[PDB]
Amino acid sequence: YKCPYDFFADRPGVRQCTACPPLDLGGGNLVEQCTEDLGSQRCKPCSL
Amino acid sequence: YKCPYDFFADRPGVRQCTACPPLDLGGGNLVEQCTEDLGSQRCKPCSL
Repeated sequence: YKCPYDFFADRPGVRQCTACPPLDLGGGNLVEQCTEDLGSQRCKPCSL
Repeated sequence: YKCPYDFFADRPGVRQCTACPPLDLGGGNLVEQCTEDLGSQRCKPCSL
């Protein structure tokens, strides 16, 4: 199955997509990360 | 004077600072841009 919208996977043979992790751009700042397309393997900061 | 907190200027001799422009990613979506310090000559996306 394609990974869901906010989930991603990198290793080819995998058993579960992992939720996108909040990117930390410094000290104590966490920006939520969300993928653009449905079946994706990388997380963008989902404010942009 | 230093440029205000969300304004910027790059040319040396300027009579007024210019507001940071929004960043265009596509159709009908604009990411507003802020400035990191007080007197600065470049704007970055205000989310990150």
